[PDB]
Amino acid sequence: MSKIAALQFPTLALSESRLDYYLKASKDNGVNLVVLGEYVINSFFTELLHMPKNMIKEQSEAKKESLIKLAKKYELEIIAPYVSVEAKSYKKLCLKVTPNGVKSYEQQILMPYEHWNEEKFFSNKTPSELKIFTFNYEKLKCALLFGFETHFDIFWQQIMAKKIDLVIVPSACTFESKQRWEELLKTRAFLNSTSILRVNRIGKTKDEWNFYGDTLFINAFGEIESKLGSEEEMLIIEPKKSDEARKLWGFDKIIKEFKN
Amino acid sequence: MSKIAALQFPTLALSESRLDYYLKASKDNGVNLVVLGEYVINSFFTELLHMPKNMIKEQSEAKKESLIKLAKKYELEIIAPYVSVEAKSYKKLCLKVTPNGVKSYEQQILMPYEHWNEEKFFSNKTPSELKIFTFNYEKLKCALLFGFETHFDIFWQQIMAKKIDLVIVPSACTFESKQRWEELLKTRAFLNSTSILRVNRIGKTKDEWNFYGDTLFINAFGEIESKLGSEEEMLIIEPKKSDEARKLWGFDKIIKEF
Repeated sequence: MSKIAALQFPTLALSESRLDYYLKASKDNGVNLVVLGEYVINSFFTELLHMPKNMIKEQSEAKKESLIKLAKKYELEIIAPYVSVEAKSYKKLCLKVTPNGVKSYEQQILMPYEHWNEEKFFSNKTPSELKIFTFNYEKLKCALLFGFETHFDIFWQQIMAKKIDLVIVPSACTFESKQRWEELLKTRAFLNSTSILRVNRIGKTKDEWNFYGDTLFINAFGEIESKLGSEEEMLIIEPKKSDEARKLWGFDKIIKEFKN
Repeated sequence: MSKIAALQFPTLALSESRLDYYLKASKDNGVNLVVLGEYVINSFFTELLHMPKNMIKEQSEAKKESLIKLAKKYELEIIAPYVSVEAKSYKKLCLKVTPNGVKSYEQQILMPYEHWNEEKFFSNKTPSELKIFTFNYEKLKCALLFGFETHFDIFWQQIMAKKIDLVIVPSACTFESKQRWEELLKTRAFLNSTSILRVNRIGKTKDEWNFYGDTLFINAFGEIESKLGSEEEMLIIEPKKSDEARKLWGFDKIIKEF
């Protein structure tokens, strides 16, 4: 049975001891894939602004080293948003650390808002065409989407066309958006008949921005199966194939016949 | 200012002064566009299956005449889902009755589910490509969508591209979907930076299907501004232009680059 673990974390300690325990707990429970929230390996975006470039590089390189070692140690995959420091430029990626190597997903759409300007801070390549990041985990068809990227219908049309079973959404969400995020993710899952795993971070920032966590699992019917609180927690999910729920409303069968 | 009225009604009877009275109250308040829900002019869909064509034709033609006369009397526009009885078939349209004539919108995507098989009952034209029905109401850019059609991303992409200010959704929604409909419409208004007016019907059917009404107005930020109850009511809204909300989140500017 294919199980996935989501870790609700604040910014990770430099000592791997606490992360080591959760990976062992996942493996003991039969989990072979672990997901981390945004800005869990690194400090939060606004805290990165008041940090020296070398300190961010040291933070990323040290914890990437722990993830690569721990993936080999427990023979599992780890999904983790990572801030890549090349020279003086920064890239926002999502790492897929595995025992045999590291694959990365470069975020295609970043937040441009002045108070949270990821577009100006990061130097991510903007592709000519948007393409969803997809991978197969055992018998499941999965896709990787960042929290901000879930706001665009163009990504979801690809998820429906590729008949994705589970969409993994690492994010960093603030408590004053709790209801809107629930309504958005439940609607995306119901409309496109796919399960959504949304892993959030916890913690308060220098501007007293509250990260409530609320890591949740939504099934292909648009219903919430699992939920987490505001504390440090681990969520294990048994995701199912979306074939059965797809049949119920048949949105794909209707949409496939048109030529738009 | 540009105001719109939504009337929450059950299936209206043959001799009814309710449309006459509500239109006068709307016009007095400065409303020049009134919206009706699905199956308000007609009997509910499951009731229509056990009705003779002449009986349904009698129902539709009488209300079409009343709307044409009432539109000229009060010099305003009426939006109403209408069951058109043709020579060999029935068609599900949305009428936009005006003082100067009658325009109609033929539903492009119909429900095919066994218990509510509108696709089987109606003979609506199936277009090769979906196109949103758009009209200009005073200074607002408006779109007309049926309740079921709001489930499809293709429509909203067109609504976003045309920088629509208000999307009008006449619908027939039942109480076991109240939460899902709110989550869906609030998400659509937020994501596409458009105000949404969803007008529902009220009443219980022969199968004990409860129509809760709950006609609501959602702004371009994805917030519920106005709402109605389960009884017959009128909702007057003053829609604002979505330029401010579009600039705030900039979903259009980001997608337009691709």
